[PDB]
Amino acid sequence: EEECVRLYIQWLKDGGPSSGRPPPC
Repeated sequence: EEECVRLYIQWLKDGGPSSGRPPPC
């Protein structure tokens, strides 16, 4: 159950490890 990933992939959608933030999940 990818709960964190959902909040994560959002980070990913932003740019992930190149978005400004570090990952949530």
